Amino acid sequence: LPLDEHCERLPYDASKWEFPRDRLKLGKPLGRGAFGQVIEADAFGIDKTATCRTVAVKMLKEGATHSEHRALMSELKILIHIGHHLNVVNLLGACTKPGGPLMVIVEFCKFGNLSTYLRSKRNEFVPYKVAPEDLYKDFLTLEHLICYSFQVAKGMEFLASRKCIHRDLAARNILLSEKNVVKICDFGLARDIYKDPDYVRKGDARLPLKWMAPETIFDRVYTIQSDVWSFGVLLWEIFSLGASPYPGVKIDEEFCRRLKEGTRMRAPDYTTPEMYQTMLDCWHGEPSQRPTFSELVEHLGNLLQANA
Ligand SMILES: COc1cc(Oc2ncnc3cc(OC)c(OC)cc23)ccc1CC(=O)Nc1cnn(C(C)C)c1
Repeated sequence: LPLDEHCERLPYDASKWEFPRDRLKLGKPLGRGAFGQVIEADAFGIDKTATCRTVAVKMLKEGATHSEHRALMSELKILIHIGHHLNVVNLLGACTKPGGPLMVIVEFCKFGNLSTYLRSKRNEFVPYKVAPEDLYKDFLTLEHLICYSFQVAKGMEFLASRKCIHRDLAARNILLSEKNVVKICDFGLARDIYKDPDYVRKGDARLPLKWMAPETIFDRVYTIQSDVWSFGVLLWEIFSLGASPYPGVKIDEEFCRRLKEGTRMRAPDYTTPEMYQTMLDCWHGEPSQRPTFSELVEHLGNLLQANA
């Protein structure tokens, strides 16, 4: 019973969210996308009185039509409804007044998307830091990876509590901020899905096939439990340190049939046995038999305390 299916009836409280365009200094593009783009900006006093703050701004670009403008307004309304959590990109304000573009402003996440980050830090990884050598080196450890996994499950549990589902959960839609904080986001229109190899043609649409549950590919069913399936794929990207899923597999009709029958990915190179078992559990063929995000939160939190 998803709330994000009927956004047009959600409210936009201008008196709280509206940010004056003259207090926003636009900077360099962080994207670009197809019909949308994300831009780095400096917002004056958006969340603390008279304080400059770097922010990320989503807006449309040349090629967008009034239908993308309606879609970005629905996105702003769903961000307001969802609200704030440490592990979700938090909405700071918006510019919706006539005479300028619609702009959605969110907190800036310094290190960008998790997929690119883990791939760039693949060489700087040690399962456990051993004293004294590694003590002053900023290496990625098994603890960090379990911690990112835990934070994404916490953010997903929060989203599910708001009666929302993601539909495109993947490491490319996770951002990394300071103090090892990860935030779920959705680039949407600001990602060029027509240039991106993670999106495969399926009818008239470009879909993230490698992250979709069998009931999504075959029956077009999207639920919180299909997001659990994508979470399992996200765990594989994390413990492969940013590798692309199903390596060497041609993403065609045969791949979908093999998946539907119970064929799964082998363990990634940096996983622990229990993290691989968590992946298999997220990839149960029956959606009801997959763990919930609340169960994943408890399990990953226990694993984090056991890894210490
Ligand atoms: C302005 O809005 C966005 C900005 C984004 O990009 C970035 N945001 C922050 N910092 C960044 C730093 C970067 O490099 C340093 C960056 O390099 C490419 C992109 C950055 C990504 C997505 C959105 C909109 C969005 O998440 N909408 C949405 C709808 N539903 N939900 C639910 C909660 C899942 C989320």
